[PDB]
Amino acid sequence: MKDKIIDNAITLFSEKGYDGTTLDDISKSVNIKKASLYYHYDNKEEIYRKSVENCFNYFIDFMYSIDGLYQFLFKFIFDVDERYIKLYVQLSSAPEALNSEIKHHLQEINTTLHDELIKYYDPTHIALDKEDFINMILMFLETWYFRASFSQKFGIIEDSKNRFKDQVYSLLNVFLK
Amino acid sequence: MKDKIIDNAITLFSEKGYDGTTLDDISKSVNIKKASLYYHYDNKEEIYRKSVENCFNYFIDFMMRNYSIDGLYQFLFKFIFDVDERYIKLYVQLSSAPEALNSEIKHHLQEINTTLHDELIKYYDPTHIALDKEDFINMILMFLETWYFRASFSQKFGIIEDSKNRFKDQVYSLLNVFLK
Repeated sequence: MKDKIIDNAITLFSEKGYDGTTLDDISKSVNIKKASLYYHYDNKEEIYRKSVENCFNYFIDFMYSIDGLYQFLFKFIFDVDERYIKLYVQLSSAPEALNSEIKHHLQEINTTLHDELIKYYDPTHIALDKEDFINMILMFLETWYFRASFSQKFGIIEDSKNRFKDQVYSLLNVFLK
Repeated sequence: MKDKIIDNAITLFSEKGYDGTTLDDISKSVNIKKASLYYHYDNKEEIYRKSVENCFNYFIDFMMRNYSIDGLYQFLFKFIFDVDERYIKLYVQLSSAPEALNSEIKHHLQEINTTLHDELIKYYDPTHIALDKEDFINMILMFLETWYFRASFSQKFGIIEDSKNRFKDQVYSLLNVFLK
């Protein structure tokens, strides 16, 4: 039941935001009463803390030729669930008591990603210097986190997965030989 | 009074979200009784709608009031440094807005993307930029979208990696690569 609660809370928090999600919403999703969720399992802030922990573990788990770099980006676009991306973007509204623990998780994610990108950086195949390459890729990822947070909700074609992939691949074709 | 109420509601909705903000919070922010909000609005949903419309107007005004290559560096610098954080935060939270606003928000999002695209592309000059026009505009639009993400995180967590100056320096370094 605990796993089912966290799985459904991630869906709900991503759709409505922390402030817009109630214990009644979460409890109804797993067929229990709102007071039973609170007393048998956890208050809302702790369910959110556990959902965010599951989110960071999902992104850590998820994570060196040029073809390999294209595939890393393809998987990020097509294999990463938008509810986890949306939950991640929404961290900027997290309850204040969780600020420090979330900041630590963000710093770890950022370091891990940087270290992976350094493994792909090869100036014999990339016409950017190291920092510009790393920064460009990080901007592609952050752009997708932004677009995916809007994509499903509004279905605007400009925010779609294949349009993003094709814009990114066009730019990579220019800088990666 | 309406300008005051909306300015204050944007601050509250950006910080607490739609459901997290109450009419009492809004009325208290401008020093009036809750009942007095009804001289101008019918409910919280309408105040949020007006707040979102104000938000879109703010971004269009900003983009249109802020075409040489150095003018492009300046545009980007001003977007990063001068766009009000509360508006970026309200904007990113539009994907979790009340269902009744879905079509209105969708259409405004489409209009802002078209406006930015059409405005920023005026800075394209093939004698100076090595990228073609399409790749140039797509990359510039991604710098703007990346800032919505970074600004929200920098404000909340203070991660140096997300700061105004750091981002501006990374953007300038990429613009330099794009120039011949």
